[PDB]
Amino acid sequence: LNQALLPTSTAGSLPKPLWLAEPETLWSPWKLQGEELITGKHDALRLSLQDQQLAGIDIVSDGEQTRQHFVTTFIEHLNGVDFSKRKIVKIRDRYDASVPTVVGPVSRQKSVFVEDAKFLRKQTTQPIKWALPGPMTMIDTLYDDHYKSREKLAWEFAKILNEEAKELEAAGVDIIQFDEPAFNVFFDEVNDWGIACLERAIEGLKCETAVHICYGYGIKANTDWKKTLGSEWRQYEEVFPKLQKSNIDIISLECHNSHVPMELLELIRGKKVMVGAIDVATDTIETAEEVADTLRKALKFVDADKLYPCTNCGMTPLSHQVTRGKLNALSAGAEIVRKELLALR
Ligand code: MET
Ligand SMILES: [Zn+2]
Repeated sequence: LNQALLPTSTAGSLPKPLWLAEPETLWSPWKLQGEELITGKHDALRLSLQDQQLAGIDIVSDGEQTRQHFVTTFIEHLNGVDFSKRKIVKIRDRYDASVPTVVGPVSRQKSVFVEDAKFLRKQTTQPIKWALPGPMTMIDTLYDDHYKSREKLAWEFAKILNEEAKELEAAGVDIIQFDEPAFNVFFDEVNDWGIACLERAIEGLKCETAVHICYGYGIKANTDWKKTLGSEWRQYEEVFPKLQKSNIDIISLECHNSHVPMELLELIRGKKVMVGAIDVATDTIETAEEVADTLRKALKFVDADKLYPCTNCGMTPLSHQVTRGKLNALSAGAEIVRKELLALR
């Protein structure tokens, strides 16, 4: 039996084993190749699942253990993409990254994560949440040397995502999450076509869908950026009204230690809300009570049966020890509030 009230989850990614990849980095090269890597990825999935279960996470992910990066791995499996043709581009309208190049017409040929999801589905009866990159974030994490159009390419990616997502649903995934950190930047594009591309990505799915929009991984570039954002981070106000009208079921957001006004959650009243109650941009471990405090504040704007305690973003850049402490705090804080709501203490 699954957790009916305040079920916990994370944004998706968790640290990989030392023998599989370099610690505490983004885009780590794989330390195994060939059949050893095939086995290692699945063993890492099993170990990550166990870590999530031990920490009391109710809705589990792959720990993103089988991918190098939450955006570029998916892109690299597509036709029309040159994996080893790298360019430095400014991503998120702000900072530089080494990204793959679109060299021709894009298409999905073989499935990407479906065999992984079938494998994970056999390991547990708990709900499974699998993240894919959203169409906008995809076009913002590559160099387009063919379409020469963010919108045209994003449309093609929406179609491809829909194919992958539908097959992940067939594999038994319960929640398909689309990672759209780009939505906290490109407001005009979100309004003109980003929502439409997200709708195309989710068309015909019967499982629950989520969109994740945050202020990024725990890296210096982002913590520096946060220091410039002022007293109120109101980026969500630009996109929440349209997300409210969309067919997305769950909105995953950053909240803990942020300056996002909590009353912005009223704009999505009726949606399920994955409320980030863990700051993945500090190594300081939250107390259970600090997590509980964020969840209590969120209950002013979200019905208890729609509140999904979560992390502000993924944890692949953190150490295993920090991650363990944070996930334990998340589950412990959720339980504090769950017990209050049920008059158990
Ligand atoms: C910068 S958005 C990253 C989201 C991704 N699903 C993760 O958990 O890492
Ligand atoms: Zn994020």
